[PDB]
Amino acid sequence: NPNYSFAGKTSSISDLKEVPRKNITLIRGLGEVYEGQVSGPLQVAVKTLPEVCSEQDELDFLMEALIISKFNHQNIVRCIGVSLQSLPRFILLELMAGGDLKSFLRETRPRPSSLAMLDLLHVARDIACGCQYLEENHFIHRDIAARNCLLTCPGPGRVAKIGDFGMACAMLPVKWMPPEAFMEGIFTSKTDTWSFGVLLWEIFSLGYMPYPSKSNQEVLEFVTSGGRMDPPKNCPGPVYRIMTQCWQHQPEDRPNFAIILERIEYCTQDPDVINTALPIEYGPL
Ligand SMILES: Cc1cc(-c2cc(NC(=O)c3ccc(CN4CCN(C)CC4)cc3)[nH]n2)ccc1NC(=O)Nc1cc(C(C)C)on1
Repeated sequence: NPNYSFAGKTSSISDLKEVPRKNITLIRGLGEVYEGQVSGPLQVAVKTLPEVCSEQDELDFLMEALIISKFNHQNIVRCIGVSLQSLPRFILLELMAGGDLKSFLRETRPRPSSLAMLDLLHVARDIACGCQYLEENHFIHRDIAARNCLLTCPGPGRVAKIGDFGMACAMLPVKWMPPEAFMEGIFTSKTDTWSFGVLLWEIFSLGYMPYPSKSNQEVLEFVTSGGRMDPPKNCPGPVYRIMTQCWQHQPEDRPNFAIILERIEYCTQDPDVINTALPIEYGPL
């Protein structure tokens, strides 16, 4: 893994707060990830390591906790502690009651105001802010997507944060990847930029699958030939232009996350943008 060597040399297991297993109670499944409680109270999410695992999974498990623990930013999910001295091993994580962003967008689509344009911009700003922090600390996420963004709560005042559920040829998330990534296996900060562009499309489409009527191979050929997605329905021009900038063919021509963040912020300052109405579905279609 491209992150393990640096994290291992610059972060210690002693930095991880071991919580006695007796003080951890699992409450309910969430998706393995459980809602748990630490007392004897703190509300947490709990990732488990299956007892039947390799010594590589043992490493992967430890490294997840070490890598998360190296970060300190409001738009990046926290590692609360661990319980590695008991089986099955636990990682204690910031509980995000809002759930994943993709599910949130789909379930909160305006149906005959659940969401407004400014709400989408704030989510995009939140994630862009976290990505800038990651970039500034030379961390390449490699799987920026709505499925890996979490929300603190559903109502107003919600905060979006970057995480990684770790789900990542047939397995490559091609629809979120720039050409140099799915052709050459090159990953940089500018490949995260491309992915963020796709995430923006997910947000303002209100949770649609990217390249809606296309398979992965069709997207592969589409993108390599210069093809790009159309704007989501009712998407403001200034927002779409951020997307198309993120999708410049050469990484040198893509903006960094400082610039992306500035441009998102400019959009929130534009009444014509934030007063734009999101589309409404109508059941019978
Ligand atoms: C693995 C995992 C899960 C959570 C989590 C899930 C929930 N919550 C849920 O999963 C959930 C919550 C509520 C609901 C219910 N819904 C919400 C309310 N609705 C009304 C109904 C649906 C469903 C699922 N909280 N915390 C947090 C962190 C991690 N691990 C990582 O992020 N690892 C990283 C990170 C990085 C970065 C690159 C540094 O690198 N590796």
